[PDB]
Amino acid sequence: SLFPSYKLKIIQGNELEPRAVAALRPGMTKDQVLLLLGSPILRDAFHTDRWDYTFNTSRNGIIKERSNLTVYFENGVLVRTEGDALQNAAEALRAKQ
Amino acid sequence: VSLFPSYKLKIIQGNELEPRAVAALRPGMTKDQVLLLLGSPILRDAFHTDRWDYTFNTSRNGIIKERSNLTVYFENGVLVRTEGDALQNAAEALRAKQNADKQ
Amino acid sequence: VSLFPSYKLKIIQGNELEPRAVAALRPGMTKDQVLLLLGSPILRDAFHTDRWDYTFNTSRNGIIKERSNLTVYFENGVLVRTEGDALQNAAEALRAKQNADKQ
Amino acid sequence: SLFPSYKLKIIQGNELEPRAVAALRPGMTKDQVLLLLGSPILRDAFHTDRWDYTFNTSRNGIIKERSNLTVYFENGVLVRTEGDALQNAAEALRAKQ
Ligand SMILES: [Zn+2]
Ligand SMILES: [Zn+2]
Repeated sequence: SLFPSYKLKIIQGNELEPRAVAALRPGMTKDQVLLLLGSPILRDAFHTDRWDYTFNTSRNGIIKERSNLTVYFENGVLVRTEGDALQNAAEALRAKQ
Repeated sequence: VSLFPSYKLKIIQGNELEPRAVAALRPGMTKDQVLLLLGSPILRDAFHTDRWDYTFNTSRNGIIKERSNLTVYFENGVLVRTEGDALQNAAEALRAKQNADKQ
Repeated sequence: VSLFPSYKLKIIQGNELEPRAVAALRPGMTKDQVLLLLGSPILRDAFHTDRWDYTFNTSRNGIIKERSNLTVYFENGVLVRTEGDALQNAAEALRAKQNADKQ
Repeated sequence: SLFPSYKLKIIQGNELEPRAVAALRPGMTKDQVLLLLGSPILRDAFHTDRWDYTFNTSRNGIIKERSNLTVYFENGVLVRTEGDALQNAAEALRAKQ
């Protein structure tokens, strides 16, 4: 064969919950974000005030995108968020309407 | 740059524990090598992240019986360390398959 | 969430102009639909970018004869506008194929 | 067939030039970045001081990653850079050594 052939496994899990992501607001305590999103995987020193999440995004039975989310804290409350998951959840809810 | 005009790709979507794959991990493996062996973890950019985390399922009769976690660490682009109970659960499943060959 | 346990994927790597594909663009197409028709543009995250830019090549006898640019715009997740000389170059190639059928 | 089958085209072009990306330094004029990287595609008002680039990253004949680069300017000189391409070029040169 002139063209190669490979087998790739895409890990399933942590499907994006748009309502949970679109629920984050500045001023929420760390405990609030835990109740909304669950604990992140990393919990070292550098990630005490920076929590990383990664979600799977599926459409029509296919995993299409890994959507990342970062939550920043100061004095135990949420100060800002960034990542693809924010837009991913916003447009997912707007498409559901 | 030289590129294949086309290639074929079979995708598996799941998180079932693959004992033989986990048991084949070796120090010095590249990130490309680990990806083809264990699968693409739930990371936006695995190529440029030095720690990957997996959560595997062990199911029998269609029921998840236990969950196994695996963490792989990379330094200078090669594998150097592993953590998580997926390592021991994989070794126990391989040895259980051996004991069953001997009845 | 319901997922296919596995699916097959044939990948084409190139930037050759595909006249029929360009000529099949319609208003209202989703981003998933445009991706399967024209290809995945050189964008990190096309799903969440509202403008995509393509640069196509027209080659004959293995020599790039001209380059065609295409820009697609999305609003509310569907296609609404196109720019670039790939549109006219694709229409001219399709009509040239027709004229050749008539000798 | 129980499993679907799809055809996907991955667009070739704009291959990452690690030396060019690793050459960017604060204080370079816009003209310098043009000579190093060429012009970006977007050139509207919002992108007068923010230039976006995207590159293909290939290994062993396969396109593996689309690597993005953003260059920020103030008073016509480069102030900072961000994107995957920076790490992508750094580790590509370190692996070439
Ligand atoms: Zn990367
Ligand atoms: Zn996205």
